[PDB]
Amino acid sequence: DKEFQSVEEEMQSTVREHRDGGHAGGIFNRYNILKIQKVCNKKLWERYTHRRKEVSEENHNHANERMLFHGSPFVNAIIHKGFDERHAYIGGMFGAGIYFAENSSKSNQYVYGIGGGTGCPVHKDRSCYICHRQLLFCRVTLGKSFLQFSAMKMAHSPPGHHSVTGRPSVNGLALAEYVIYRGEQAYPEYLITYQIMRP
Ligand SMILES: O=C(Nc1cccc2cccnc12)c1ccc(N2C(=O)[C@@H]3[C@@H]4CC[C@@H](C4)[C@@H]3C2=O)cc1
Ligand SMILES: NC(=O)c1cccc(N)c1
Ligand SMILES: [Zn+2]
Repeated sequence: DKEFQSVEEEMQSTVREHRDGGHAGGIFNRYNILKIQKVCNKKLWERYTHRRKEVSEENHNHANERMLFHGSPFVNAIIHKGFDERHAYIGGMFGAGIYFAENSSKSNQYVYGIGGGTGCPVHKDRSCYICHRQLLFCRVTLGKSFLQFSAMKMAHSPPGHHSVTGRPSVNGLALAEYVIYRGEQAYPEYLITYQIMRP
């Protein structure tokens, strides 16, 4: 209702002009949101709130919770089994983590894989406007977030930290990206079924 409209507003307002020229996610300025489904998985929520509490206690009664986008070819697995760092790619910009973004267009670059992979399954198009894509709008506990400006391949959060904020840099990092090294620090709150729209 008002809950889904703010999700739809956040999905549209956070689109950016990508330094890849739309190569990975596609050519678009806006989406066509088809459905917003609220994921209600109590076992995943219990895991999330438990870790959230531990984190708050190690960061001045502050979880540093953010509402962030996640784009991955594994969204249906995530909605059932939750985020899992055991599946995290080791050679990512910030290492073996679960990457999230404030800009839905960044998460959109990863729905079919790193640099959009091949593209959509049935047409093999990264800029496909026909096939329906899926993004997750997640509750993310960042806790004590470590600000890293360059590439740093780490396996776990830096000592005393609960995440990594990959802040924007000239040579080279276009937009912010939030990385957790523990799956229990994010809850797949909303499942956005959408299509990127041709300008
Ligand atoms: O929890 C995740 N997967 C799964 C969760 C439950 C079950 C699963 C079963 C099978 C496979 N996966 C599963 C998950 C972890 C890490 C990443 N991940 C990456 O592999 C890299 C590239 C892709 C997005 C950006 C760049 C980054 C990232 O966030 C995506 C998803
Ligand atoms: N997979 C994603 O949604 C994502 C978010 C931020 C940064 C990166 N690299 C990926
Ligand atoms: Zn397609």
